[PDB]
Amino acid sequence: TTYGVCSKAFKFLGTPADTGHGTVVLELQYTGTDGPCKVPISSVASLNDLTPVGRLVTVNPFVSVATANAKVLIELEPPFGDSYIVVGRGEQQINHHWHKS
Repeated sequence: TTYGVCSKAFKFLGTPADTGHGTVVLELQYTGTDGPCKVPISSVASLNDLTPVGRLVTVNPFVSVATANAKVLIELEPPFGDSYIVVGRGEQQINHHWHKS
């Protein structure tokens, strides 16, 4: 079964990979152990507005294990221009800027 959302922070591993299409692959490590849980990630315009503006290719992100420092790969399609890839929330939410040419 799958609980709710992952209550712990994730770390950015490597740099967001550009697929060539118009997406990016994220190499995420989870510091948590509460998983299975859902990854609170979304492609938003800016840090000030969490209103989703991009879309996931690997929809409904999952951290399927209950051991720490696991690892997840999640493909994402940001919006053209300047966007912020957000993972987590609160003093936990990590942040990464991206630019689509």
